[PDB]
Amino acid sequence: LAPPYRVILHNDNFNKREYVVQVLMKVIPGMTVDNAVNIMQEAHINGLAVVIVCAQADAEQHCMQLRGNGLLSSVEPDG
Amino acid sequence: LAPPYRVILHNDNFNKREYVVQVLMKVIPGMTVDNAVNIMQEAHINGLAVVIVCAQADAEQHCMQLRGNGLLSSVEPDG
Repeated sequence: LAPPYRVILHNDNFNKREYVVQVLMKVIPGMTVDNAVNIMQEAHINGLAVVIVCAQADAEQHCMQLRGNGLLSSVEPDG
Repeated sequence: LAPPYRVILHNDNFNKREYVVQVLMKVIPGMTVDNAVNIMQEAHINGLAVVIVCAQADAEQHCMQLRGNGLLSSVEPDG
């Protein structure tokens, strides 16, 4: 199977913390409100936070819906 | 000032949640118990978590301090 990739969430200064959480659970399979608030907290604290690690194609897709809902997210290889 | 590097905390199946939190508080400058539990939570759920973003030399130091206290840690460039 395919290499693992990291979906990165970078701080954004436009959408507010609650919507961020809304998006995370909206697009990410298995995403809880508990996990999403941590991600927001950690991305806001460090500038970036790991959203999920998944096969590359699945990662690219979830990164797409994130960007399309207005959040700034990057993909990088899990290494 | 210096280019940013990431100190990464990886999940492992040996350390206890509370121990992970104590180590983070011990070695990482400025670390709150609130931030530490978040980092531990995020590595546990996602497989890895960003501990701190700092200069390369400092990132290496903290990664080594983590490893010496029994945790799985890597350093990488913030990009």
